[PDB]
Amino acid sequence: EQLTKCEVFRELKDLKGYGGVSLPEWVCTTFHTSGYDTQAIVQNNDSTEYGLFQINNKIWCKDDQNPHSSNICNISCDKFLDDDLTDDIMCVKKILDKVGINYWLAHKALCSEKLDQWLCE
Ligand SMILES: Oc1cc(O)c2c(c1)O[C@H](c1cc(O)c(O)c(O)c1)[C@H](O)C2
Repeated sequence: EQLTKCEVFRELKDLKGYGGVSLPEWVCTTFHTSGYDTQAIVQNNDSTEYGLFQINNKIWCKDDQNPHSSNICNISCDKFLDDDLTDDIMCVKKILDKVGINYWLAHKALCSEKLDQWLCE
């Protein structure tokens, strides 16, 4: 699913404020992470990143490329490619708990200013 900006804003409600990250910050960060494509996959021969949040199969979820992933989120990476972001968000919270927002390199570069582009009524 190719989400719109304010569909992301709505669907990410449960991340608002968690770990100090605002919802406009998440709307910006996801745009510059996956372009709002819930089916985005970025890969090389070592690792694969999945979905709206580009969660990786090195340590966060398990897949066929890396079946021995630590799988901290205790989930198949395939669950990050569907339209339901509930499990996505649960995993994002674990990422924030352990390594914080700089898992998403777009946040510092692109989403620490001009947050008024990322607002929804
Ligand atoms: O969390 C809420 C929940 C949703 O039901 C609404 C969401 C945000 O914003 C949308 C929206 C669309 C636009 O085209 C805008 O320009 C805008 O500001 C907001 C629209 O109101 C539906």
